[PDB]
Amino acid sequence: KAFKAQAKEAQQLRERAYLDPVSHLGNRAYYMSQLSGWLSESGIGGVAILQAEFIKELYEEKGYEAGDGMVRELADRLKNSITIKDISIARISTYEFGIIMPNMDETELKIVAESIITCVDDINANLSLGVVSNKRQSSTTTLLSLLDNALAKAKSNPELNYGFISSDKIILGKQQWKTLVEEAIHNDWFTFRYQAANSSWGKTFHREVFSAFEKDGVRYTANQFLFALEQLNASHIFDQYVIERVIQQLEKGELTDPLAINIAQGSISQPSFIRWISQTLSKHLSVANLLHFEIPEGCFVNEPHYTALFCNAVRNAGADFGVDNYGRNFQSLDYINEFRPKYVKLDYLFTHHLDDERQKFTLTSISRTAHNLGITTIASRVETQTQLDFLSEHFIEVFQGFIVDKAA
Ligand SMILES: [Mg+2]
Repeated sequence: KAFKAQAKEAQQLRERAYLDPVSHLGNRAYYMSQLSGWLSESGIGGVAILQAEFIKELYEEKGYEAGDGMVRELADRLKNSITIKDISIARISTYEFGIIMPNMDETELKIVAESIITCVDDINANLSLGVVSNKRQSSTTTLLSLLDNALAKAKSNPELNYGFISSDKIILGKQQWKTLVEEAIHNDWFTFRYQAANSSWGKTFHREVFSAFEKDGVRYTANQFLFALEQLNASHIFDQYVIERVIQQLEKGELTDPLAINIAQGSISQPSFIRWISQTLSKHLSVANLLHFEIPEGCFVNEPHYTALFCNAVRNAGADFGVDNYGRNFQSLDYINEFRPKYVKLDYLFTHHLDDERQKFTLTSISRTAHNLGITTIASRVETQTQLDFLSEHFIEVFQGFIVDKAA
């Protein structure tokens, strides 16, 4: 099949496999997959369960038309009223909704809770809302238990609008992360890990860079502050420091493999950064061949102008780029044709928890779309050999994760 036929097939399968037809939100499996990936990777943020009792009544009293129409109306309201980065909005039941808000503190979660209540108020007992503030990585069983208690508390005392639970640890503000990151950038406190992405034979396609730094014997990883830098607009300050450092180790002459650097969405949106990247890569043209710039899919779909500027400047200096979280935005896959990325890193959603028939088709279709263009398909966070062999039957060619990090 040609691209447009293949891409449209991939977008159809992705919609039928992970989206609720009526609400057009994520379905039950989507919510289940999103929850497991966020909890196992960071678990920092908030999760909420909205029990739209008024939708339940319409289904039992007025029929499917009334309930369906109200589900769609509330779904569009939530989808438009809660614009939070990397948020997950899913319909986990006929009248229940699950929301995942990564990297959000209790004060921001409680604001979103009143916003979800305001959505229901605009669309005329009515609801029960349970909000859980999560600080550390835990099991999906433990978090779902906390949500179940958050709901119980909202019903136990309807003197409040929503039940709130926190588990457990006084966190850091956004400006506190900035001064903390700027200090690590000041003294070169940052440590770098290189996770290899290999083919089934062990051929290293590239190594994704992971950053961390220490203070007081406490270790902070990039995903603990990357959002605060973006929300403070200062994400370019960190991405420039990483690129500078990665160029040094490349100029030590030892690393023969390309290095993948994650570029923040808020970094490419800044014209100063795209200028800074073209000057840096011009004065380090020797090692640009070993530079892979991992662009999130959000930049291609929502900032295609700056991304085209960044991609053009990157490829005219000998470097290349790839798509990170490929397919995650549930939008058009056209940009694969217009940008022709060197690789696509499939999002966690389309690679894990493939328990249903249609999920596997979506993987093959979404992967063929890039494969049939000569674009290397990569699956990350691959933790098992049986997982690797399974993904290789669905047009995944490069693998990254625990199975690669255990070998030798
Ligand atoms: Mg990445």
